[PDB]
Amino acid sequence: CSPGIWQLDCTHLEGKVILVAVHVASGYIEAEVIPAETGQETAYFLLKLAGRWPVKTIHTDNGSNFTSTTVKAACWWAGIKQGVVESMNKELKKIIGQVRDQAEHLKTAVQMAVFIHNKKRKGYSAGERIVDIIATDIQ
Amino acid sequence: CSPGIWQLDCTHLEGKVILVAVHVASGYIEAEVIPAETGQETAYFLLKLAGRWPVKTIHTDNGSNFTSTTVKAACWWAGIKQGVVESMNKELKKIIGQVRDQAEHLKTAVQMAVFIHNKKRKGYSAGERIVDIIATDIQ
Ligand SMILES: Cc1nc2c(ccn2Cc2ccc(F)c(F)c2)c(-c2ccc3c(c2C)CCCO3)c1[C@H](OC(C)(C)C)C(=O)O
Ligand SMILES: Cc1nc2c(ccn2Cc2ccc(F)c(F)c2)c(-c2ccc3c(c2C)CCCO3)c1[C@H](OC(C)(C)C)C(=O)O
Repeated sequence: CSPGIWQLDCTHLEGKVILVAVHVASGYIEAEVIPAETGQETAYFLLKLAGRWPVKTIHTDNGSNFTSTTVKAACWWAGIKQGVVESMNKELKKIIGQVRDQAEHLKTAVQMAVFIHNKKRKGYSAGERIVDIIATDIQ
Repeated sequence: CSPGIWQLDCTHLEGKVILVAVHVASGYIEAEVIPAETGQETAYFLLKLAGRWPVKTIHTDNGSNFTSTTVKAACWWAGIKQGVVESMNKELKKIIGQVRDQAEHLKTAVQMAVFIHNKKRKGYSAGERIVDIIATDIQ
């Protein structure tokens, strides 16, 4: 849909938390392994994300994720308001499992899975589609 | 110059290390605050960066930064080889100083400075130029 929409959710693996951001229009992913599911971690992740892409609106499958004072502060400062996402998360979880034995740390496997996901042609890749969608929206 | 060239360097502030990546052709920046200047931190940062952008070659002002087994492993797996950068780092350091009192954590000020830097029109911004350069290179 719109090029400024991102969906953010956390998933749990090996007793750790993976924050996954999906650019809904392209299927492109950004992810980080965080110690715990806290408002401060979500707020910091949003500031990083908003500095890289033109983030207009955020969606989530857990609304209570965005109630903290810290998350509201990050969205205020950055000027952020509010099958694809389910499929992109499914694909990422599958890829982590496929590459997991190749690294010691879960965070390393997660970044290998993000790379594989973003570079896979579906014909363009999610990495190619996001830059095309954003560049076209500017011009 | 070429759209796949990035320059990576560390800078020191308040007893912490900031890893700064500059996309040479656009002036776009990605940065993270790391505990210490280690090969494992550089390797992990490179895996994240390479998953987001088409990273072909890496430059640095300190060649010894890339000698560790971990950095060479990240470049091998991701298929990475090897006034603008000086100006982009100068501007970032100036912006951190300007916004520093607005946040408790240096990492928060750093991400606010990256956002401000990438969104500032110079007429396009570094954030707009990187997506235009990469989208044009694909098509
Ligand atoms: C933790 C870690 N160590 C690594 C390496 C590579 C060498 N070493 C040293 C080493 C030496 C002897 C060993 F017996 C041993 F098991 C590992 C990667 C690493 C770095 C980059 C990378 C990959 C690996 C495995 C896999 C493909 C994608 O890119 C690691 C790695 O951790 C950091 C990325 C944090 C450095 C990991 O989680 O295994
Ligand atoms: C650590 C931190 N705490 C924050 C907040 C916001 C509210 N609080 C709670 C709070 C309550 C009462 C206070 F007296 C007090 F000082 C702070 C930001 C924060 C979050 C987002 C953000 C900004 C701030 C200050 C500045 C503009 C860009 O976006 C922080 C913040 O740390 C995290 C980003 C890790 C949450 C910080 O470093 O100050």
